Amino acid sequence: ADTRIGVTIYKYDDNFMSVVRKAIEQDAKAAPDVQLLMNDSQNDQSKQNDQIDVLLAKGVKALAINLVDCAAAGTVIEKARGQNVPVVFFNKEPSRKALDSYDKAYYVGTDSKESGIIQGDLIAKHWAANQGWDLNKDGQIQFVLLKGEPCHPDAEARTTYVIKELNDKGIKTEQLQLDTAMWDTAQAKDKMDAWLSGPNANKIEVVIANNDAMAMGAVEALKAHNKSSIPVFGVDALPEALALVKSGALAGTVLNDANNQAKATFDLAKNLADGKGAADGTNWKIDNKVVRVPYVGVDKDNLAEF
Ligand SMILES: OC[C@H]1O[C@@H](O)[C@H](O)[C@@H](O)[C@@H]1O
Ligand SMILES: [Ca+2]
Repeated sequence: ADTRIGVTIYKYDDNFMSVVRKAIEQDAKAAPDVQLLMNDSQNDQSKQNDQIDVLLAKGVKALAINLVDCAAAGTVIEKARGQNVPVVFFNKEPSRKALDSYDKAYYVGTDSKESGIIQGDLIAKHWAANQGWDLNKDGQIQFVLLKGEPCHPDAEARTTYVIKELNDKGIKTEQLQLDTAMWDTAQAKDKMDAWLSGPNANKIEVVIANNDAMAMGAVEALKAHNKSSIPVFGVDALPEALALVKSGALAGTVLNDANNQAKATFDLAKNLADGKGAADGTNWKIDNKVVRVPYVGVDKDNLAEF
């Protein structure tokens, strides 16, 4: 009797997707006529592909798919199409072409560039309020940047737009180091430690991370080098990160609204499973099959709101 919805999470121990997956499990458990079949793809698209085959064998009436491979939507769509099963992609955004190739494909996520713009504005505000951060007193921000996984739309947009926004405001920037840490805390700690062991160590004025997990790794490397005075900025507003905004270990972040992305994903998947319009009975705004949930800047000054 219960409507089965298959869900794949690209990697369960991704800090942000852990918040999302626990929220969507809660949403489903609050709803009686639904059974969620949850899968950890263990950061391997081949594993996810096999999981989708199994979910289809089990007759799920909708799929909610958080891709491993940024470009794998077409592969997933062709599996789903064979059984007329709708697919709500979430958090890793397929191409416009992929979404348009299947009348039952949808996406729930964010306007990726917005998070870069907000982060840049946040840095600009704090830079202006903390001119002691300009260690070499040249009027430019000497920064290092910890990038997410290449090709992930959030990594690409946050990396491009944080710097564009600063520069557009009239703040010149100098990139001292930039590398991916693949969204991961331990990789970011190791990378930041390398940078703090290299010739630019002393010159680094601001650490910019594409997410909070990498920001937290940087914070722990700075602590080990007795350089916690160097500001670090993140994205996601993870609970662990907000505690660092409060303690002063993290200068700022940006809410990536996991609870509403989870709810929208669930709501659309359940409507589609039921053969209804994707947004029926909800306030979600679907624009060409996409729901985007706003980001919100967070620092000590507005922390009491969160
Ligand atoms: O796809 C996973 C990534 O999604 C991004 O939107 C989040 O900001 C990251 O923390 C996360 O690692
Ligand atoms: Ca400077």
